[PDB]
Amino acid sequence: IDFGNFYSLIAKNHLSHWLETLPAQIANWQREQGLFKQWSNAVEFLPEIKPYRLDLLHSVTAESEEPLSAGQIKRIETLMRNLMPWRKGPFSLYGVNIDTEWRSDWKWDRVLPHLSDLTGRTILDVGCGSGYHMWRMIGAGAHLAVGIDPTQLFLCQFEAVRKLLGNDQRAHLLPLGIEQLPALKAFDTVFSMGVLYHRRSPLEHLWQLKDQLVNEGELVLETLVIDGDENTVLVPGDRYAQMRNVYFIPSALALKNWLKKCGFVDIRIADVSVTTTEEQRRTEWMVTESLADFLDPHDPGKTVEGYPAPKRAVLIARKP
Repeated sequence: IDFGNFYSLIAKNHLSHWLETLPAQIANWQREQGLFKQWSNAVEFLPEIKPYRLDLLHSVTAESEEPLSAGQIKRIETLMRNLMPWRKGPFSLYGVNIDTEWRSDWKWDRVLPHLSDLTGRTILDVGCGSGYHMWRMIGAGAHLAVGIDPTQLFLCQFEAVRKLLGNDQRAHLLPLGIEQLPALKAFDTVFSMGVLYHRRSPLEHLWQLKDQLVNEGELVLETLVIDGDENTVLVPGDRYAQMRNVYFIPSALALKNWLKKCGFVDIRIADVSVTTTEEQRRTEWMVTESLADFLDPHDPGKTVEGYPAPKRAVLIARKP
């Protein structure tokens, strides 16, 4: 797409120095990135609608004054469905209700009471997927939410939702991997949910997260864990819950220790929860394999491979 809106936005704020690296990286990505033509076309064929009623606080919902025609709704439906799989959500957009694989609204509600007041903050969502959580952040009072995700489809999905939200400029998605960033040190709060178990180097992931935070900034870390003490860390084989390159699944206490090791303070384990099939499952918007498929049919306490079932922790830390 044209990131000139975003470059122009940070040129006049505390992220201006990101222009020293960002535009060159996007320029490289725009070259390298067949299915994208089909996904990006789906976004362009979508209508430009300005929400008459918008709710970013209790969900991500958009309404028109008078309902849309059954034909324009069908257009949105079949266009949005071209961007499957839809994993993080849900979105309610002019009656089109995108029920995503994840009930990310649950995880948001559970995480929120533990967060520092988002009001006025500038935030980085690492591996943001669809960008669902960023819209919630705007609703909770965040000034600016930036997500990064190198998956091409998530960019189209977020821009799709953006243009259905009236080209809202308060959230953005940049097709970068967290590796590619310098030490920006400019975000009040960094979220890293669903990313750590995918990193070859877990400590360097945590340092790289710290490098994006202002002093006394907040880190919200969410990832897969197992049960155990400080010394308990699983590294799975070829597949874990059918995922191909999973590296480190520590216990939450292990993770707590890791955050301390990397220079974080006031580290709180804010929640540990088994992932259930009510939170993650197949929908009309995500139809391929999901959690129930990943579990041992005769023991939901285990994956299909033998490992303990998906369990997710939420840690919160402060950068001194």
